[PDB]
Amino acid sequence: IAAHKGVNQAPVPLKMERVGPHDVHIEMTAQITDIEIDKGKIYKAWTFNGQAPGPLVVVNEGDTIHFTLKNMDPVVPHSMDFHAVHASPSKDFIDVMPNKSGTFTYPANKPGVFMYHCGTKPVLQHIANGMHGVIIVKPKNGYPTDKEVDREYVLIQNEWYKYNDMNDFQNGVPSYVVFSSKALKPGDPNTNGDTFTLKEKPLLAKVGEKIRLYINNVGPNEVSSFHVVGTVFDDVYLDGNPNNHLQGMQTVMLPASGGAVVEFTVTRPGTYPIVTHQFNHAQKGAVAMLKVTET
Amino acid sequence: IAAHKGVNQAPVPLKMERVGPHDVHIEMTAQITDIEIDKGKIYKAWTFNGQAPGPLVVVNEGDTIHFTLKNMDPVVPHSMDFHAVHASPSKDFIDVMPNKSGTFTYPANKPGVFMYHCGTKPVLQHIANGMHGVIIVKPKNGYPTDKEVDREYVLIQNEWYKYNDMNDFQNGVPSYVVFSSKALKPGDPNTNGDTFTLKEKPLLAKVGEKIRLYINNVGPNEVSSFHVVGTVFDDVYLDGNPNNHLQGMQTVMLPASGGAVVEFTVTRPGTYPIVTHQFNHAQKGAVAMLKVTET
Amino acid sequence: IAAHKGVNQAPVPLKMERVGPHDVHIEMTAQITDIEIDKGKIYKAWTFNGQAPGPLVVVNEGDTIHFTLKNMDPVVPHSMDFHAVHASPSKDFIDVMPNKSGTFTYPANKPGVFMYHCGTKPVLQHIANGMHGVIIVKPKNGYPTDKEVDREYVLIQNEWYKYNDMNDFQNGVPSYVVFSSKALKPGDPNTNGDTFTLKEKPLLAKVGEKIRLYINNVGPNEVSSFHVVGTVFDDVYLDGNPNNHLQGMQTVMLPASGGAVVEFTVTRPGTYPIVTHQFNHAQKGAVAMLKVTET
Ligand SMILES: [Cu+2]
Ligand SMILES: [Cu+2]
Ligand SMILES: [Cu+2]
Ligand SMILES: [Cu+2]
Ligand SMILES: [Cu+2]
Ligand SMILES: [Cu+2]
Ligand SMILES: [Cu+2]
Ligand SMILES: [Cu+2]
Ligand SMILES: [Cu+2]
Ligand SMILES: [Cu+2]
Ligand SMILES: [Cu+2]
Ligand SMILES: [Cu+2]
Ligand SMILES: [Cu+2]
Ligand SMILES: [Cu+2]
Ligand SMILES: [Cu+2]
Ligand SMILES: [Cu+2]
Ligand SMILES: [Cu+2]
Ligand SMILES: [Cu+2]
Ligand SMILES: [Cu+2]
Ligand SMILES: [Cu+2]
Ligand SMILES: [Cu+2]
Repeated sequence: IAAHKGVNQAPVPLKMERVGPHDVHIEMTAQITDIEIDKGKIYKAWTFNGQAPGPLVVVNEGDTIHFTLKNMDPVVPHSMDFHAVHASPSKDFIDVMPNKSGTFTYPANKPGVFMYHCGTKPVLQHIANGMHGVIIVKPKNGYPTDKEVDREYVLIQNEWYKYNDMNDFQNGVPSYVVFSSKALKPGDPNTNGDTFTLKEKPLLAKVGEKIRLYINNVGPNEVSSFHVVGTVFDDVYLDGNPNNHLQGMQTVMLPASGGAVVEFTVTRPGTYPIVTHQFNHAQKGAVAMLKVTET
Repeated sequence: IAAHKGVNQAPVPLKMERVGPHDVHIEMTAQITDIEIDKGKIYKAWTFNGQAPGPLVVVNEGDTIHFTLKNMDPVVPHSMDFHAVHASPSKDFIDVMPNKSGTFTYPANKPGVFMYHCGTKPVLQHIANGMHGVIIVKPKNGYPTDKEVDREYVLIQNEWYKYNDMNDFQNGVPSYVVFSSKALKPGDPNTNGDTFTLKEKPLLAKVGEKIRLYINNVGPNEVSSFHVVGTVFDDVYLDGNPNNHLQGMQTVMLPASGGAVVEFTVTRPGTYPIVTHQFNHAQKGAVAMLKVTET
Repeated sequence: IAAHKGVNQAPVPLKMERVGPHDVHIEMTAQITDIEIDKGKIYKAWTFNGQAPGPLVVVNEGDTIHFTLKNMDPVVPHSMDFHAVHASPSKDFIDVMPNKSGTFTYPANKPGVFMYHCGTKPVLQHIANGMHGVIIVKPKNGYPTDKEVDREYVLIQNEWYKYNDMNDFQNGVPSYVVFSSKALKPGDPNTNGDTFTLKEKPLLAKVGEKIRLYINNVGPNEVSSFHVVGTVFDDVYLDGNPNNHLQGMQTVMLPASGGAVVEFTVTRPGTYPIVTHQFNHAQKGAVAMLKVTET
């Protein structure tokens, strides 16, 4: 796209504020930003806020979201679809033109770990170019295992293809498959989908802790066979809904856009890989690390 | 196949009648019929009754099915495998030769949303050429959420490949991935697996309704990441068995041949896309529409 | 690999002995062994004990495993990762050099049907070349349906690619997809992952029996849509954990490394195919047979 040549829009922070007991404002941008997806490989991603996946959003069950999208793309329209919400797609997930803003309002009344993404046709193109993310909706009454959890992180799986190549997006294998982590609390890492960051700078934990991961596989195209090496999931909540409670799973099947909350114990010091167990995808990048120490 | 050149057998209605409190007769054909799978693209499908997927069958839990297949194919044998039934494959799912009929009898004692398909070797060929469908077995005691449902439809996912090309069937990506709808009540649409019909003539609903979809992914080869844009599934019953009850799922993973009953609320007027969230497949056809109006 | 040319190490029996009420010794080899994966097609597999998948391991919930790997490979290091265990990957799943042995100790405190595999980088290579298997951990309190089961077998799904070809492992479709069976009791068959053995020498059962299968899809790369023709699963326990109990499933979705216990009734004499319902994979080998007779 001629109007994207040389464009690299600096990342913009997510803006969010609570405006009532059950109402929250969220302001995001659509922007074109160079991301290093593998060592030496730059992808001029289509993004929310200059991150791919986009920034984490966390709301409470029952919150209405008043969402604004500021489109900084010079030429392509963009939009937003939150899987958390009940909305009219053809009224509420509509396009925002270049250099314009749009505000849409909709309720999040289901707890869980939801995908969000651009909804502009062709949706495959917009998702594959980087316009995906996660929204977490925290359950009003928690999870039954909350009191057991010592530490928590967010992980997101996505794929990358040949740049802006619809034939490859539709017909080709992924070039890379990757994990990212998005911060829940100060000090947590906040990364983009690349093949290396979470190997070189592992997530951290302490021996004996029960870890919770909020996970989502945004695709665009693959399913995920999510596994943590050296442990078994004690508890799994499919899509993050507390009712969908499995126990003692080695591996969690996630559809494309599929989420879960998973909990596991790390019993011994060491480095614990986190993979999709579709090992072609692991080989193409989808291995993160969790470094477990005595402190 | 030389004996299929120029052959286009007009669709024949499904014949079904109840013959006792727990016994039903079903009569289907195997036939060769031209279907427009994408605009301008004709596939000379191998079909049941001139539809691909085939006609919907609905029986009650505990019904014995007395099934007749009339093979109108001039040269290829065909057969029938209902996933609903307990049967001897090597006695009851056997071939019916060209211009012959065969009758087989077997019980449907499990509720759910089951695939049916031709079982003639090579099964991949027969399924990929169009010989798939769904049988619904209604549970004796219903679903716990029945009283909440306002409207219901059947949707089926399938893929199409290069015509009668076993190399492509085994080794290639799908050319198209598609939804169809099959009628449960008079006035419901009844369509074939194509890339366009359910976009141009959306399924219809009213604002505020709870919708039930009976769904099955017949493959042959892909899994499905089933999602309705702008809502969350309130309730999911895997394979349509009332015991396999999930809640608040954004997306339902369906294996090949996998079914479900899913229920969701449409809260606002508008058009709601229905997708597999493996967006390469969505781009290749697998997007249906649900138009929601005030009336 | 020059040092594998002409190498064909005869299979070595698994060695296992109980050494306390809650402690077991297991001794396995890593070895290079020619396996006929399809008629006329030899793969010089990387194996545990000269089988691919490797030998079955069965322990009780709460057993600590004291595992020794004897590496008979002349040049490549190997390792062992049991998905059943809680362990430090970077201390306990480490490499054993050529012509050396290593012993690692770790507890199996979760019931189920777990993958095991070599964990040596690149893990894709080691798994794809044949270094996979299953460990079953029997639940302390059984499954609620135990008293109903008449007969049981183990089945494992794996794929085979072009020989030792990392490009194909990462980017290519499988050449073959296959089932194997591993013995639980004397007289049970014990086979390797090939396209033919379980078709020519079917698993055996009697009319009217309830059959339990312990199943795992080891991949490396594909998910599995597990189905038995002519029946419906009465009960399914995901990953073999008794809590993850589904009923009346036609088809069980297994992620890569995913397991289950499945139970079904064979009501009529005959031969019942067992498939992954991703029929491209079935066509490439993944069809086993269960021959059901009056005796
Ligand atoms: Cu309030
Ligand atoms: Cu507001
Ligand atoms: Cu966009
Ligand atoms: Cu979506
Ligand atoms: Cu792929
Ligand atoms: Cu703790
Ligand atoms: Cu664990
Ligand atoms: Cu009766
Ligand atoms: Cu009759
Ligand atoms: Cu046929
Ligand atoms: Cu089938
Ligand atoms: Cu495909
Ligand atoms: Cu209503
Ligand atoms: Cu909803
Ligand atoms: Cu004891
Ligand atoms: Cu010992
Ligand atoms: Cu190895
Ligand atoms: Cu593993
Ligand atoms: Cu494949
Ligand atoms: Cu019995
Ligand atoms: Cu059955």
